[PDB]
Amino acid sequence: IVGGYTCGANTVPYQVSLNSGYHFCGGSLINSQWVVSAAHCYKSGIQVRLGEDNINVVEGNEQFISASKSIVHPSYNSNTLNNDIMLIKLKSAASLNSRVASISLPTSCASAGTQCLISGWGNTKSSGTSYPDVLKCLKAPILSDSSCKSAYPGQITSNMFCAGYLEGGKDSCQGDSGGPVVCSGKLQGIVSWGSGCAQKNKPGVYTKVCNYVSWIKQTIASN
Ligand SMILES: N=C(N)c1cccc(C[C@H](NS(=O)(=O)c2ccc3ccccc3c2)C(=O)N2CCCC[C@@H]2C(=O)O)c1
Ligand SMILES: [Ca+2]
Repeated sequence: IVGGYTCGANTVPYQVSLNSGYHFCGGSLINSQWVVSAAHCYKSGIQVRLGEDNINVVEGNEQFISASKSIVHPSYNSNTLNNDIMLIKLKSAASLNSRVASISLPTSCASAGTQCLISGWGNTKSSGTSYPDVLKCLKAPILSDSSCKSAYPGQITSNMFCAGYLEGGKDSCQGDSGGPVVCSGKLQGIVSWGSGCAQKNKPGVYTKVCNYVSWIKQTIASN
């Protein structure tokens, strides 16, 4: 997260870190046994880490659970990043408490102007590299479809939405991928992609979760 603030230990209880010997992507806990992330984060041998703050130190509120099955969206296109969503099932259910809680799926799509909370352990520099060990947070409004499409000519599909600042300086970044974009207390987006990080006129592009609610519910109910 570029230009954000330190969330504070366990203040984003639904945030998960996907670990494969190291953190490589974020994710959101939607229920005691299912996590939602970005399809471009797909990898085998994923361990889901819940209750995380400092990912390099065992602080006492963690739950390390291996994934038993990963399901990348049937229509995921790696070249365009269209349908960049993936479901991961935990081998065992997580113990939900105040510090580890699931985030609700939206019942409707959030509108432009809505303020959202974006979080992750990704790079904090727009130019250069510095990965934080504690979770970073960023408040950012959903941008209109017009500004989004104008910022990225011919790359925005009906399953993506821009959120951030056209001025730059504040944005998600490499390592935040798969992470949550919560608006109105529901999961509205998933950190997907962007041109660079915190660049002017190049806001972050997120997977529009409301379009996938049926797919999610159906898959969870039969797997
Ligand atoms: N600006 C943002 N809000 C943002 C959000 C998430 C990730 C990134 C970093 C990166 N932005 S980038 O400018 O480095 C970039 C963008 C598109 C690309 C397409 C093909 C190959 C490399 C690409 C690199 C990126 O979009 N991706 C997602 C898809 C794969 C590679 C890389 C990642 O590991 O997360 C930026
Ligand atoms: Ca830890």
